[PDB]
Amino acid sequence: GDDRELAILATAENLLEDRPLADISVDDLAKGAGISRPTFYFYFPSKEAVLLTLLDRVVNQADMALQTLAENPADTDRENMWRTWINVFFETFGSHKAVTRAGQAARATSVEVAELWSTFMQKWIAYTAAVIDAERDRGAAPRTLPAHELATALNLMNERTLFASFAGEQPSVPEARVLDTLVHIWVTSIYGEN
Amino acid sequence: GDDRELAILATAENLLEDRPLADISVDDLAKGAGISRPTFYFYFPSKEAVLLTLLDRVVNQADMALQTLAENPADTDRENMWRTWINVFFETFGSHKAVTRAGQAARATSVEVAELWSTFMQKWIAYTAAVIDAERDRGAAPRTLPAHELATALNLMNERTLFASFAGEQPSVPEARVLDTLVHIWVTSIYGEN
Repeated sequence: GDDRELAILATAENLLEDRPLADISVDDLAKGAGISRPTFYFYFPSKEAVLLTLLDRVVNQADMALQTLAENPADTDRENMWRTWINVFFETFGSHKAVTRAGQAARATSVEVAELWSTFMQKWIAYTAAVIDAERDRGAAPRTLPAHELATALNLMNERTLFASFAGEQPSVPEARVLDTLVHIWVTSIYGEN
Repeated sequence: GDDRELAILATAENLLEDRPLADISVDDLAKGAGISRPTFYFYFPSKEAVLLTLLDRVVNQADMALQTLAENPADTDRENMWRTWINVFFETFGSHKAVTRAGQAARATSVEVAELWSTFMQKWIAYTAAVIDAERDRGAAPRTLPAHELATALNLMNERTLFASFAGEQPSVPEARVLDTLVHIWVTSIYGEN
């Protein structure tokens, strides 16, 4: 069973590179996976449910990598620490642009997609705030904005900026400049006096 | 003619407070405006076209206010200058939350909405970069990131952060804290050494 599910998921990710989910049919997905339409419906209720699963897989991948990072002793310098951290988002989502793009669009129409994304964001925002607090506690960063509010805006910047870059949106930061850009804003706003 | 158009537009904005565009019908819009369905279709081809016009009106309102600001002699202090500037976006879009929310959703499905927003963003990003350049030229700010790339990320942060706040998204910065948050990030990233 898991093999057919995997093939449906691989097909959907391949087709999402070429067109939106609205222009991909259940027949398209079934054909690509080498199954019939009713066999498709045994594994997934809808093509939307397929996207939800793909998004869950990509988000889980980012989460697992961020968890490994958090578990290693911190950084080398503070700037490099944050670069390595933001890089996990850049590489994970940038390696699944089609799913990322589709998932972002789906948040507006799907409560499940919206909740999946919200849970992920809340977790890594809370982590970011805890890190900022610890930096302040050790005298490495000044006590400026409430850490959770600062953490929220910075992560939301990362979300919008990375996703615009991946998609080549007009306007966007070039993908090759996006890491340096975000890192600068993080380091200045976290460690800068104000 | 302009009166009936105005009434259609007022109705659409009122109904968008309560439900998405997908749950508002042409009959809903016609009834609210005191017109028939075919009279509606004389003024607008679709309910989507109604949203496009509403979004155009709100965006133009922000643009006109930003143009007035740009035309006045600059600031008092640098932080206050940026606060007053970002405030135009906060007040203009925050005074039309329903249309803002609907328009953001529509970017994914409408090339016209996507182009309207892109033109606006490109203009005020270019303006922001020009201001950063001038600050550097006068020795008020250090030459760090390329000004246009920095300007792009900061404006994209503002977009995502304001719109999440307006909508009470989880996660979001509280609406009452959003200005202070964005201003801090702008001032530190623009004027901070790095």
